[PDB]
Amino acid sequence: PKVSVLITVTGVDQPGVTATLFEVLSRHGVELLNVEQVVIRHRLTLGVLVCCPADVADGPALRHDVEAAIRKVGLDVSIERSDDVPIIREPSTHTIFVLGRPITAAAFGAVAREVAALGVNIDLIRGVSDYPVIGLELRVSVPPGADEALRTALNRVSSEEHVDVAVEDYTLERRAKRLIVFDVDSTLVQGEVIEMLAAKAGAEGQVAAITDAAMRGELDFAQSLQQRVATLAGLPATVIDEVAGQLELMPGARTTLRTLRRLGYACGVVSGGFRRIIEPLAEELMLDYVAANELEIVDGTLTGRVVGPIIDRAGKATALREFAQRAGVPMAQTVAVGDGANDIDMLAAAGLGIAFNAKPALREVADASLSHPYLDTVLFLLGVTRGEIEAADAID
Amino acid sequence: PKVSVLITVTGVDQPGVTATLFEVLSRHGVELLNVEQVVIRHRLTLGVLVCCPADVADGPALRHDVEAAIRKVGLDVSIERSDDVPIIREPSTHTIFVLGRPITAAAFGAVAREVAALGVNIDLIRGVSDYPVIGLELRVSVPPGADEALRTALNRVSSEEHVDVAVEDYTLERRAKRLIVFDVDSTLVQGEVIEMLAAKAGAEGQVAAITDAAMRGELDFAQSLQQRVATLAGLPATVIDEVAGQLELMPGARTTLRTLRRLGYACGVVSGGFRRIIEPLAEELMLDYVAANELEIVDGTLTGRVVGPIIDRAGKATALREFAQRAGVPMAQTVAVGDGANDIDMLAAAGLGIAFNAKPALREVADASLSHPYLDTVLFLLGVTRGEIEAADAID
Ligand SMILES: c1ccc(-c2cnc[nH]2)cc1
Ligand SMILES: c1ccc(-c2cnc[nH]2)cc1
Ligand SMILES: c1ccc(-c2cnc[nH]2)cc1
Ligand SMILES: c1ccc(-c2cnc[nH]2)cc1
Ligand SMILES: [Cl-]
Ligand SMILES: [Cl-]
Ligand SMILES: [Mg+2]
Ligand SMILES: [Mg+2]
Repeated sequence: PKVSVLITVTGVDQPGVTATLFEVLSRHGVELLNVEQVVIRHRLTLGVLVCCPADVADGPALRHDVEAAIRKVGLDVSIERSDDVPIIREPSTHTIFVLGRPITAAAFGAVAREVAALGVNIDLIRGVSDYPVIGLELRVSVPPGADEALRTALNRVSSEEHVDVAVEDYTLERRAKRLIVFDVDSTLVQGEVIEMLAAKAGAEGQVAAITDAAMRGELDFAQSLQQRVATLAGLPATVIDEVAGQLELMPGARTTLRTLRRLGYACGVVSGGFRRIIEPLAEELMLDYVAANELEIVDGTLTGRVVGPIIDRAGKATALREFAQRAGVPMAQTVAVGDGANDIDMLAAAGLGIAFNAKPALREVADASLSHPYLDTVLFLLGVTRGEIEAADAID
Repeated sequence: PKVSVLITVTGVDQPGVTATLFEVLSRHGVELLNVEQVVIRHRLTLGVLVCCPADVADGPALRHDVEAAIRKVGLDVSIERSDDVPIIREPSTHTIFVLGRPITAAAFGAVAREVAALGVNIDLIRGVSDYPVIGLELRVSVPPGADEALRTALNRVSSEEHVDVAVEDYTLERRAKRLIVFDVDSTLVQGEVIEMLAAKAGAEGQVAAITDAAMRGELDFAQSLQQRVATLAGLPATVIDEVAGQLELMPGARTTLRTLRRLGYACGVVSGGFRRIIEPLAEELMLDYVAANELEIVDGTLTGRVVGPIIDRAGKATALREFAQRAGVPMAQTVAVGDGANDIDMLAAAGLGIAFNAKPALREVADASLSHPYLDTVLFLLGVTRGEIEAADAID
């Protein structure tokens, strides 16, 4: 172990190259400092930093043994005294997810040039999904203080090209996420429950219009919920179970929750909706925490009011904190997914706030935006790949 | 998107290749199915599966545009209608850690040939540490039912070549480990506390001899603890604090625990030793769970007995289970690290049982064995790299 030598083997993948190389090196006094190898589309690259006696490195036996063995079977090898080279690359600082249906070449090219223009190095690119959407990951090394610019640059690329682009800190701490909360309406569940209750009153049109104004930040949430629930005054309480049994999970929601249990996440829901509807489901979904509002009932009939206190925008953040404290999870390790301005405060306080098919008020504040109608695209933003989900699911 | 074409770019890394390629492809009707890229020791490989109109794929414009752009600046590119190729590789089944000081070429070559002989494909090799030991990772794809043979083959390589070799399941579930327990004596802490107590009685020689016989499985643990603690009959109870203040953490133990808190592990200790000594420390180390034995004291003096019930070999497993149930962690997601036959049952029940500088009885039963005097080599077996630990620590 006097001097360091770098051996690099490239060419068309073949059986036995890795084994052949280290057997040859063992006829010389070689100890390993670092080995990197990958095969991409049958192209092999094998990089080996070793140290050996200055005697062997300075003489032609090591080189002739390596070169003859590698060249004989079809590949190429270079050999060079390094001494100055890094031993082992540093970790990426950040990771970038690109989700599209499709992802065009132009979309990806724009990301790559956006990245380059900021002096960001691409350390790795891989696929993470081929269904329900194409998903691609770039691990990168961002110059210090450039990552605000990078998110800004990539959000434009995202809108201009019709791909989701999420930039996420790739450090040990920030990526040990352990706790996720979903908004219910238009996030975990298709549609808006309060609209399904109002349909029982022939008020769906009015309620839906107030809901869209509320979910765009156009109306104060508390006022908007009182106006909407009022249209329910007089309906019998039986209507709750009825709507409860009508609900449909967002597509990919079961996969999302099941996969997140495999990873040991605490899972909960924070809703402006109604505990009597969400609890039946949270229990069916084996959740750990429910926060919701409560409908007032008199003589088995809805009064058109809710029983305070009301979970408003600020209250959803407050439930997240409460959930994180009870679970023993620092807030930087929490995930919130929602769709409306109702969720702005909850996404800001979460470690990672995901806007799922969201109104512009939310998209503008989220750490990340998803634009396709599959809730399991959340799994890709949490470092999970399609193939891994299918492996786990197939093993049962 | 009628047909699938595979573009593969290889050569010496340069600025702009990724960006150049996708800009060229955007002048044709190209959508992305999969992108893999890495640079190893300045050798770039970029593999791109796309789909485009059968018109563009069948004509020479796409090829001449790609070939001219890539060749102009120094690299090579191939282009081929695929249609039959996989879109996105499957995940590895297992991962192999090779720790050595040093790792010789012969050691690594033996691993590579052992792997090959069982029909195991190496999907990736990377470095995970350059200090305190050289650490290398191979992600592999093991034929179903071959992994018992693989562990067997690699354990021989390990002893024959003086490297630790750990084979670990690389599935989503089994690698979301969330809970670790350490044995104390000769694991988290240097030396054997009961030997430090006996030194106060001039009994160290006898106690140490009984301890080594007990830690090799030669003696029943319960009998061996009674004989040893008896030599303490008559010492004043003050001797506990004294030894407490003398203790030295295993080297790298602070890094191990700190890094494991960053990842959100529940951390505890299970010891045959004495709660009055371990508690002062567990609290100093911010642990979540302590299990230990209790020294009997009369009139401020040790009687030479322990206050049952005694944590024996079976009792350490029982505390692990108890700890896992209280924390909400399935046993397949738990980690136990120990050194003596005292820990055999605890390592068997844990998801991953690590033998740290252990007696042969333990090594023979552990999922993994570490042979170097740094407890932070545990972090490498849990998927953490040296560079990541240093990044996190530098960020404070
Ligand atoms: C050094 C500089 C740039 C790159 C690179 C980034 N994207 C493709 N190659 C890789 C290493
Ligand atoms: C804002 C908009 C809709 C809702 C809701 C719909 N169903 C239950 N709550 C709650 C707040
Ligand atoms: C297919 C077959 C073998 C390999 C390989 C394993 N180790 C080095 N190359 C890679 C792909
Ligand atoms: C077996 C051997 C030693 C010990 C021990 C040493 N110090 C505290 N307990 C416990 C069991
Ligand atoms: Cl309710
Ligand atoms: Cl005690
Ligand atoms: Mg909603
Ligand atoms: Mg011990």
